[PDB]
Amino acid sequence: QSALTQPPSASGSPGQSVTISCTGTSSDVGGSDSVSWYQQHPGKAPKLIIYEVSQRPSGVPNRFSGSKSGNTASLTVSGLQAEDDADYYCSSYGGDNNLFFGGGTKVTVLGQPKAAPSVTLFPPSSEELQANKATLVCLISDFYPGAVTVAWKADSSPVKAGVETTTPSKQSNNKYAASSYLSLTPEQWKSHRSYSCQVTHEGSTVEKTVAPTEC
Amino acid sequence: SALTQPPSASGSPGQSVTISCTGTSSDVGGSDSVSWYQQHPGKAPKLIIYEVSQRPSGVPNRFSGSKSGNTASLTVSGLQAEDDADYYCSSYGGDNNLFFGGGTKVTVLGQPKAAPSVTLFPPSSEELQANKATLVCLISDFYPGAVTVAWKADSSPVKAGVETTTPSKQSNNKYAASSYLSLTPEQWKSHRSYSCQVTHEGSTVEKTVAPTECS
Ligand SMILES: C[C@H](CNNc1ccc(S(N)(=O)=O)cc1[N+](=O)[O-])c1ccccc1
Repeated sequence: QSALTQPPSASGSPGQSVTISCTGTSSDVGGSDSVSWYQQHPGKAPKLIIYEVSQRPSGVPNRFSGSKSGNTASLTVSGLQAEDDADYYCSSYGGDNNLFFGGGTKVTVLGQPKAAPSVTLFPPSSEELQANKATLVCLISDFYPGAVTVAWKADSSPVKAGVETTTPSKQSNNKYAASSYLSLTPEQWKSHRSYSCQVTHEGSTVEKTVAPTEC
Repeated sequence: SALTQPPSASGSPGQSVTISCTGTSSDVGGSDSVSWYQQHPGKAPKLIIYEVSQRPSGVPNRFSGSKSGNTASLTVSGLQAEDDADYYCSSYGGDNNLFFGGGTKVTVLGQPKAAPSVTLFPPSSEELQANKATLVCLISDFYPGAVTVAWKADSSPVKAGVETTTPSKQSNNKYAASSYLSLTPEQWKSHRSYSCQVTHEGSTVEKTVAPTECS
């Protein structure tokens, strides 16, 4: 139950280098050339970025480089990009079929670019209307940082009920996505002239409006 | 994933769960080099099985590993709260290369199971007139909070332009997420349909939409 030692955190702006260290003992990190490094985005499977102390697998940029000096392994990430913001784990085989893991280093990429959300409002789908439902979805994507507020309107009035908004999650483009959904009945949908989704990000507001279709 | 694991497995306190890890004759079926790792999310993983069946010091005998042909299995018997985690399998191959499974989210049920409500929205008029044909597949009201989403163009898997949000717990204590497929109007208009397949607790639901003559 013995952890390799890693600093809990480390940070750099885009284009900077960060080095993170992985301290063992002579019977693990010092005792052989079996040091691995893993990159993991929160809620994602890890990726192997270094094995055998220094070797990069296919598809890992030469920006990632691994080294070892006595009982300490080091990973250097040069030319920091948004995608490098993640948890980094080291591991070493020891004696006795043991695999040791470090506690993980959270690498923060400081000063990532602010981005306003792309907002798309979807009226109810023909299929859910046939199933006596008229849920609307407001898709909020491509935003940074990962905090928004949503209000809905029925015609010009605030909608106080039937609103859910998902916790924004970081997507493959390193920007946040969330959905807000309004669970209306077909009657509520058809009785109003429009519904609107208002999205606030960094004190800037985007509203979209949909209306019962004429098709 | 190079090795195939089920995305999810579940049971209540005291139940058993068996999770599979399938490869080829040249990795899983080729030698006794299957390892299992347990990760509590945002914490260091832990080796819990090596050489198919071997438990590291201080891993309890609730955990057993076996292998038949090209499929290894981890059994966790008498599930306790702390067994709630992601489980990864690995196997060496021919080049003494190391192969990884996709990971299995094992939930110890803290509430009743609930199948997702899935709604597939075709492109809105506003986004179409702005030369985007993003589809959104809304997935709500599910427990456990683990889901996998595949998209089809006609009957062909599509990988590019798929984004799925990390399931978040909503006000009714159940999970919600959305997958969005960022099509171009040409992609959308030139195919007979697109489908969203949602897998939860080993059961899959499909929704299909096709272009219309009016939005
Ligand atoms: C020891 C494991 C590592 N697992 N590795 C792994 C798992 C899944 C995938 S896959 N098939 O692409 O989904 C790929 C890999 N990989 O190494 O490339 C661990 C380390 C750190 C934190 C958590 C877990």
